[PDB]
Amino acid sequence: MAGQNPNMDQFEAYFKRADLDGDGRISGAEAVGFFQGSGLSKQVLAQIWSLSDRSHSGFLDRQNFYNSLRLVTVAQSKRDLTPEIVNAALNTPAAAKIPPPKINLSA
Ligand SMILES: [Ca+2]
Repeated sequence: MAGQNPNMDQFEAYFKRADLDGDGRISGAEAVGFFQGSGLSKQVLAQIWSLSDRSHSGFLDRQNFYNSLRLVTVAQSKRDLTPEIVNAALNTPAAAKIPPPKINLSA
C-alpha cells in the first residue's frame, strides 16, 4: 500500500472532524457528537465508542478512532455489531476493505 489508501484519507478526515478541539485525541463527547452524523442509534454509537476505546482512556487515539469508523460503516452496512462482527471489522483482512462511513457533516 502507498500509505494513502482511498478510505484512509477520509478516515483521517473524520478524525480531524471528530476532534472538535484539535488536541489530537477524540474525546467521547467529540466522538459521540460526530457519530450523530452517522445516523446510527445511540446504543450503537455508544457501543462503537466502547469497542474503539479499548485503552479505556476515555479518548480515542488516532488508531482507536480509525477502528471506530470501521465499526460505524459496519452498522451503516445494516449489520449488528456483534462480538464476531466487531472482531470481523477490526481484526480480520476485511477490516482494510471497510470504507469510511456515512457521516453527515456538511456533506
Ligand atoms: Ca479532542
